[PDB]
Amino acid sequence: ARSLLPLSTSLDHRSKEELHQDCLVLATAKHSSADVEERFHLGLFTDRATLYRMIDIEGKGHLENGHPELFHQLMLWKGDLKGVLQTAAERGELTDNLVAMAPAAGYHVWLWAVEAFAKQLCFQDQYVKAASHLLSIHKVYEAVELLKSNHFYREAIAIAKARLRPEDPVLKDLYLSWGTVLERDGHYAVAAKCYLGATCAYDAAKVLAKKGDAASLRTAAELAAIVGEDELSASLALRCAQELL
Amino acid sequence: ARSLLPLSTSLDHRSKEELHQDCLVLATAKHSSADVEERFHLGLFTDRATLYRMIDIEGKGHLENGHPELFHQLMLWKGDLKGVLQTAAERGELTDNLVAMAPAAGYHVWLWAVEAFAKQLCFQDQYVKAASHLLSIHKVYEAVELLKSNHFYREAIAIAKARLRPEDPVLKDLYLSWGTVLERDGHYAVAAKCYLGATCAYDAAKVLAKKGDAASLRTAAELAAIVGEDELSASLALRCAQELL
Ligand SMILES: [K+]
Repeated sequence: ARSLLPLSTSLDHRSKEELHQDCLVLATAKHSSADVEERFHLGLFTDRATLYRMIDIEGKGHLENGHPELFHQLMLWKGDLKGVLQTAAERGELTDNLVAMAPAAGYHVWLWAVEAFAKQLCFQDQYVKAASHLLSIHKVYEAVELLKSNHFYREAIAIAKARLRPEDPVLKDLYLSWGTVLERDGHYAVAAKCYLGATCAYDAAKVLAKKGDAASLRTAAELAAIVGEDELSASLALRCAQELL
Repeated sequence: ARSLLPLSTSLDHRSKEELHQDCLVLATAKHSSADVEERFHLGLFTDRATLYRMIDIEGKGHLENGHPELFHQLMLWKGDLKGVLQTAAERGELTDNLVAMAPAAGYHVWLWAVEAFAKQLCFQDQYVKAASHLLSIHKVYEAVELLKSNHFYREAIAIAKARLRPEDPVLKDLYLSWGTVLERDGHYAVAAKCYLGATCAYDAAKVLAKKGDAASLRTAAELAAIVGEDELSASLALRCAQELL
């Protein structure tokens, strides 16, 4: 895998003349500074404050190399996990890997990181993944609403039907809202399945009939009969016959 | 962004003769068996049991196609993710995404998932990433020892120096261990840097003198002088003059 300390490693692989200079500077420093500042790679052998200087230089290098994930992975070593998550979020660089580490700072920090990751995924055109993350933090209704408002009706219903009681109004509204849109666009057969899902079978027969063809009228008539809307069934059946003349 | 329910989506986009049969089967099923079983795509519109059958089928399709991350989301939707985490650990198929969602099953399930994930990452020879996840559950000594025992001395030292007190014996052993290996391999100048890190300047001078050339003997003598080991410095400085004859 890729090294998290490439600049300092490269500095440590220089000529013996540079290594000899390093030993002297290092011996001087450990024996109770501009030399040390120049030779930042000595942070590995000096003190924590010079180590952190070295790490910050390597982190800057990872950003200038288009590798923000290594920057964040490296800053985790220094310990400010919340600070790492804050700047990762501000930069739109949250990842599953960083969210997976968020519970080290407490449940509350993970909650915030999951929600921030979900916002970021919406901006990255990954609504379904974002909804799944909202589910992980028990925000079932928010996940459903996110998918509904972005026209992922299929997935919203699946989640809603999996987690809510069958009679929950949110579930019924998903069926109706999807059916409505389908009807407007002319997908009458699919809209009818939707209204059936919402336990509005009368409207389901009607919408199938809006197509106007004989096949749709027949099935609409037979649908009404199954449900006990015999009067509607008779009228649709008569319309079916009229279309075949 | 692959769709999570492609098989049932395809079934829902067949000929409208097929969708008309869908409507009749669906109307019958909600107004209350073989058609119910055959047309599993109706699970989105029927009841939870049929929905779960449908989701299981879709997940099976994801696993065979090589998209287990889509199967993981479907299982989440089901709410058995916690069971699916146990199966992933047994098979060593955990992912960053699964750990990021694990706290949904409880804080200690995440703790267990991180430990299983780090164990898996070691088998996949991703030792530095494994150490990062051990840090996330505050197992610093374990992370440092893992890196050391797999010869990631540089990373081991950086993490230990960042998290442990300067006088922690673990940090000293790291320098001495790395220096020991470097010396055995003939990298005397690097080993001397490690011995300086462990506050063993006397041994640093000596090891740097093992190279034998005038430059190494010289810098070693100057190193002993900087530390106040002037007796050693004189000995090495005169060995340097003998070499320059
Ligand atoms: K909890």
